[PDB]
Amino acid sequence: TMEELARRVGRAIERYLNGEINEVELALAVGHIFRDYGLEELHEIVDRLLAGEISVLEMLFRLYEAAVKLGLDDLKFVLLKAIFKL
Amino acid sequence: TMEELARRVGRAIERYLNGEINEVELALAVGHIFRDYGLEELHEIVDRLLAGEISVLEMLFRLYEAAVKLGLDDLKFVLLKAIFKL
Amino acid sequence: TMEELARRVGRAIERYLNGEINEVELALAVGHIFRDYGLEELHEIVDRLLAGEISVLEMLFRLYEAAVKLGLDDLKFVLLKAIFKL
Ligand SMILES: [Zn+2]
Ligand SMILES: [Zn+2]
Ligand SMILES: [Zn+2]
Repeated sequence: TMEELARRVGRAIERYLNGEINEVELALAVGHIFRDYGLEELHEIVDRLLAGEISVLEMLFRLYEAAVKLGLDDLKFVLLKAIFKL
Repeated sequence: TMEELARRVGRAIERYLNGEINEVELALAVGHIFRDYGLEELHEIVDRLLAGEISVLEMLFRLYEAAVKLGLDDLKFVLLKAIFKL
Repeated sequence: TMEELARRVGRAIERYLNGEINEVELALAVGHIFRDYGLEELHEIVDRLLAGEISVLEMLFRLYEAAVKLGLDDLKFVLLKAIFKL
């Protein structure tokens, strides 16, 4: 469900923010999570992060905009809390 | 082939045990290997490891239980040896 | 487009050579890039790197041969520069 998606993305971002995983690990993990649920635009945003064209804050902003366009309410709160933590 | 799958999974786990790769790298690599061979339940178990809901030992235990119902004998030996190393 | 593919592969190899990512991260990233563009032989070569049967130089060599067979010209230049940087 979309609750487990939000929980997993929030957990991955939490491990990134505590220093347990680095930027490439975060990119790979979050892109895999997004691909496993069928959301490809978010996967493209994480692909842009993985390449290096954007940073974590930019990726979070574009992910929040895409979630707004997709109506993923549980993921919007996770992304906003992550944005304010950075 | 199933022997090559067992060889690659064993090599990845041996890399993790020595200290060459960490938990996230091992999760991503083993999930990729399992997805490349069409074993989806094993992929879900490695996904739970990547999320953070289980550890390496628990993942090995559930992987062995799932490989028992699949008839992957070489993978069973690989997982048993990896379990006893831990 | 094949220009974006070559750009991303060159960028990933450049991060590897600068030392900001390691061998497993490079393998995962380059395999993901190759799979996202529908090139499977390149993906198999990167998979062989991921397991540990070949190193980065050998992978770059076989990737160059595969790109010669596929007629991808920008990838050839990227791989040649990466080979000579090693
Ligand atoms: Zn991708
Ligand atoms: Zn998965
Ligand atoms: Zn693969």
